[PDB]
Amino acid sequence: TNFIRQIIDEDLASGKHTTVHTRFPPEPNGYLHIGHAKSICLNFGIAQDYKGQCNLRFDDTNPVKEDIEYVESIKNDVEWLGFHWSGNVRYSSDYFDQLHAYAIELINKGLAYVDELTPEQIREYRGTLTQPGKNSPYRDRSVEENLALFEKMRAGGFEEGKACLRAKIDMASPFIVMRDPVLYRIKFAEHHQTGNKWCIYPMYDFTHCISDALEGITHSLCTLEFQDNRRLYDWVLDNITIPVHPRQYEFSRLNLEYTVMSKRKLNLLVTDKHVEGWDDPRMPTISGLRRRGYTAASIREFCKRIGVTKQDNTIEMASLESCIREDLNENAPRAMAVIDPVKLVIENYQGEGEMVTMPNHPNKPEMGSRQVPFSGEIWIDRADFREEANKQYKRLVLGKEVRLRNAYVIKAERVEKDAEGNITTIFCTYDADTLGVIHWVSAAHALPVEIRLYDRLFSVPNPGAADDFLSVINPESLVIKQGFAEPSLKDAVAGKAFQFEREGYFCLDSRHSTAEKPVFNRTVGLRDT
RNA sequence: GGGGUAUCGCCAAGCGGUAAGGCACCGGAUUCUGAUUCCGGCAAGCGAGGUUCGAAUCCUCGUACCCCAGCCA
Ligand SMILES: NC(=O)CC[C@H](N)C(=O)NS(=O)(=O)OC[C@H]1O[C@@H](n2cnc3c(N)ncnc32)[C@H](O)[C@@H]1O
Repeated sequence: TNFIRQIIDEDLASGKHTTVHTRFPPEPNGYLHIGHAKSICLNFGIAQDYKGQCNLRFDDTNPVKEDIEYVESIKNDVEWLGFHWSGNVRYSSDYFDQLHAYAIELINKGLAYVDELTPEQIREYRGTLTQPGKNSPYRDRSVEENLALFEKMRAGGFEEGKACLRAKIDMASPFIVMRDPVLYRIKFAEHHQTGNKWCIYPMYDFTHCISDALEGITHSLCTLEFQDNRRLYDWVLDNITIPVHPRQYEFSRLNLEYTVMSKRKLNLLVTDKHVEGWDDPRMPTISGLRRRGYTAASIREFCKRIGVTKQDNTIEMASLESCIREDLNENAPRAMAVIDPVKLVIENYQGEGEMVTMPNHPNKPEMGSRQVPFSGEIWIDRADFREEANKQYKRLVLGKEVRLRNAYVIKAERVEKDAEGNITTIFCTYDADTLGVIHWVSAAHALPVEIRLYDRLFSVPNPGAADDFLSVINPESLVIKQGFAEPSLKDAVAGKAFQFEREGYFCLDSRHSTAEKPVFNRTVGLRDT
């Protein structure tokens, strides 16, 4: 429950509404991100929980900012998250003729006029946060003139910026949005849905309430920046001949630490090429989170966990991570991979290897077991061998043994180095029937793999607030390693994620991995303390 | 000027009745993943008054922060 669901209850009880009808209206000017997922779970979850409906509407009022690429993706991510919208997908542009007819009703009613103040002029006349605005000299034209002037605008008779339709409200309002807001402006730009049938486009404030009203939205849910705009939303509906009046409720938008959640900044990372694309695994987009290895289910739990309030907030990465870990910890099958490999030779082992039975999920036998090859020339992670160590360092020491994962207890008794004194091979001896701990990979049956270790995109908790957010990008957000995975991973499918024991949850990077060079994405590492 | 928000490190309940839950964090028990699971601990309600038997929940005075001067959304 949240303040909005409590409002909905009250409405239902009082009898103000018998059903609920919400909507998610993203402008198609970028890809969806985790914040949108908060708005999606909210609007679609509420709908289904109350057995109501929720529309997907593309608020496409600004042609020069949108693209058909984005609409195809948005539907995609909405469905991927697990939600279904009511009826066909809606577009604000589906109401372009209705909006126009309404502008004419306002004009006829005397509440709108065609203003000819330049774009700089309008701002000069607008007033300030503490100084009232002033009426334009064109404010008092006749209904007849406004009707003709507006049509002139519609027919392409005016150059861009040369005219616009404004609402005749109150230029001294303490609410800046009520100081004769613009309803329509001239843009000779082709629209992704209506082509070039229109040269004048409606503004958000005029478009949003009418679309909602027409669709029968019972609760228009949006973020806090639109708190001031509500006054205009109610004005527009109070002043046109329309049968319903959806009510608006605002909540705080999600902010996630170490990341930027704004289409404009996410666009820049994409445009300047500082990430592979909108779907780069380090991106906070739904597609990036997906490519990274997140489950639509873990994102929904995330939204369920963070809540819906009016308090501004900034969630920590730890919280999101807890969600995906909680999912993959139970569902992911274990496997063996080595990110940094140092050769280890068990001179005590004779033969060309053998096979060892390995569990697919330690704490869950039902997931089955697999047969993995063992031998005397394996691979281990460098961090596992230390010539020296305290009572706590549990791995391999140059005068001690350790349990090779799902296999034998071995004991390092020598080592060998190269020029820089870097070790190249560790010589050990194994025990007969020996079946800390360490994962491994037999060098003979080792699938060469490209591992991708991701990290926070930015090096500061609040990159948005930085002077130039791009200069604070983390140079280690991605660190590509060549390692070795046990041969079973040979059949990894870009879709499932396995747990690389003692390392993290990886998923076949569904973007670069060829049949020859598999590329794996590290979704999230394990909790390490 | 106006609109909003002020609870534990981060979120977030409680809506006059005597402070939930999650994440983080500090311990302990398990464990062939220093993981998991597992129990145990953890603070708190902007200041100042004011009504009340009693408020985090009501009221006033402040204070702090956030949003609004796109022919963006
Ligand atoms: N009255 C409204 O809802 C305004 C819709 C407007 N077209 C819009 O803001 N376009 S948008 O594409 O930028 O966003 C669409 C909706 O996504 C949600 N949203 C966007 N960013 C969000 C964030 N960081 N946290 C939570 N919710 C967020 C809002 O409901 C937004 O309206």
